[PDB]
Amino acid sequence: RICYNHQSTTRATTKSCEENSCYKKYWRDHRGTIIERGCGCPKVKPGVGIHCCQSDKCNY
Repeated sequence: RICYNHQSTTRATTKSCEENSCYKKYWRDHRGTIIERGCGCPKVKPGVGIHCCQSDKCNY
């Protein structure tokens, strides 16, 4: 699988992973949202939002 692995406000990077799934984590606190991404589809803890998706470079 090929997937995005840049967080918020960082140069667009991709990695490869073995997983079939890939994800975007997202949360916000101050005057901007912290988005982070990776491969697979793990469960996260409340307040910290998520979405996972099942196709290469979906997780922008």
